[PDB]
Amino acid sequence: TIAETAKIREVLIIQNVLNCFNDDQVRSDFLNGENGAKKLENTELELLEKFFIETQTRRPSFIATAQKSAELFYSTINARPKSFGEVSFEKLRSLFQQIQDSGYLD
Amino acid sequence: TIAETAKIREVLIIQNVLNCFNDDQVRSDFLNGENGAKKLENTELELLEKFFIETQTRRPFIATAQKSAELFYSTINLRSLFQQIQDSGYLDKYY
Repeated sequence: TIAETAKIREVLIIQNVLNCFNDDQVRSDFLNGENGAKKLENTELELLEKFFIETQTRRPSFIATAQKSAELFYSTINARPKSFGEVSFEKLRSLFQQIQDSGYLD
Repeated sequence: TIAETAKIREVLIIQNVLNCFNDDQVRSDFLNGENGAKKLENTELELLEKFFIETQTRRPFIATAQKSAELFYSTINLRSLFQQIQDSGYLDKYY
């Protein structure tokens, strides 16, 4: 129960982090490394945007989008060595962890 | 891998159903049992409303995330209502 609930919790946290990144001021603080946000490179921001696009589900097939998103979350929260863009899912997981652990969005 | 990915997918499908259900025309169809939607009663309306509220995470955060995750956990292990809506195909025709 604890381990499975923690996996769902990580998915929800990633979803929230990505949703905060839709805000432009948030994006700028990470690009500029200001106001307590850790400096992120263009490449990192682009990774976050790509993951956001590809984890959305959509009614047109819908199940195809949900399955694709579920596989992406699985690979991320299990820190797989498989590539997502130019980094491993392990590296992608660490980016979300660093953002969450920084407390900037709180 | 298969079993864990399926649990994540069920969470994603529930979230989608909820996000569609805040469209006024979708809710109208469900409350009336029109255009392919199964008729919802106040009891199921209340279930969806409270589930939506309790599964939202919000930066004032980890308390809201844990509460949402616990409700998703209890549900995927409410569950019949979401599966019936998904099985109905209504949302696949609506868009």
